[PDB]
Amino acid sequence: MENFQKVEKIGEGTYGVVYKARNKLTGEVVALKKIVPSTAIREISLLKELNHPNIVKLLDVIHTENKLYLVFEFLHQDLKKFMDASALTGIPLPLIKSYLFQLLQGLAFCHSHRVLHRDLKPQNLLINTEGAIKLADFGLARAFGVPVRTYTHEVVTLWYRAPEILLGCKYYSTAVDIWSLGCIFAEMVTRRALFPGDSEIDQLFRIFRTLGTPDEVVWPGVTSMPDYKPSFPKWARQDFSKVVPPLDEDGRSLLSQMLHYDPNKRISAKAALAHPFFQDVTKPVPHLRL
Ligand SMILES: Cc1nc(C)c(-c2ccnc(Nc3ccc(C(F)(F)F)cc3)n2)s1
Repeated sequence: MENFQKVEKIGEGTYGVVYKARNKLTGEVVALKKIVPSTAIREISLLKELNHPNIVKLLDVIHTENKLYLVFEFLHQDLKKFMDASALTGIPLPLIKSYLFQLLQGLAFCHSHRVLHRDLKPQNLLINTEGAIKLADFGLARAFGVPVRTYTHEVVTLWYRAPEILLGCKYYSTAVDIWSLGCIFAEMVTRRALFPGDSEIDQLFRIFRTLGTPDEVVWPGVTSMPDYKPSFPKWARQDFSKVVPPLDEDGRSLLSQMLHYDPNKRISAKAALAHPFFQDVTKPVPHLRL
């Protein structure tokens, strides 16, 4: 670990704090994540081989005196920040479509290898000036865990949590990542969080008010779910046209499929790549201020 020279507190994730570091030898710039059971070690170590242009490369893993340091390739900005920096004008559709396409690409890769992110969010998507967007902290949720809180003396964000997780499902699948990406997608379009809940019940109810209270009709087995309460208010489904304006019909169609209540009905990353919405997909360059 004495091989790096901390440069600045780049972040403060749920696993631990993140610093920008300079490998004293190669001089390469990396993102140093200081965070353990051997199980985790095998887990976060298998990730070292999961490489993809849209996945933030996990350079190395340093476990010294029960201190877990994760070294990732460095990117100068996350989407949350770019999104805030594009607040007045918003991100150009072409760029939105390119980012989702690449993210769907990263997801398809991870999912084909049976790896889930489990906690996608704007702060976990990093961009470079090349017009590239990558998934950060991938597979780090299973490798460890994810409580309502943490040591960072901070609050978790459930804004992007799929309903099956909120309803008590313990064996959720890759479909939770698609739900999360759907929320981010809607957020890139509206420049406003889709379901900014402040508690699990508020989170679930904001979803309910927009997509309608799920029942056995649209979600077979939903009432069997652990945290399902026959007493949930019965909300009507609000037309999607009112959810993500002014996204066009192709996008609203893709989004609605990424937000299906039934995980099994929810569109897969691989299948989303063949959606008409990306028929005219390109790769524009963003304008970043570093
Ligand atoms: C949480 C994170 N986990 C990883 C692996 C992260 C990472 C890896 C490489 N680069 C970056 N860059 C970055 C750049 C700017 C910001 C901020 F805070 F200004 F928005 C936040 C993050 N972050 S952030």
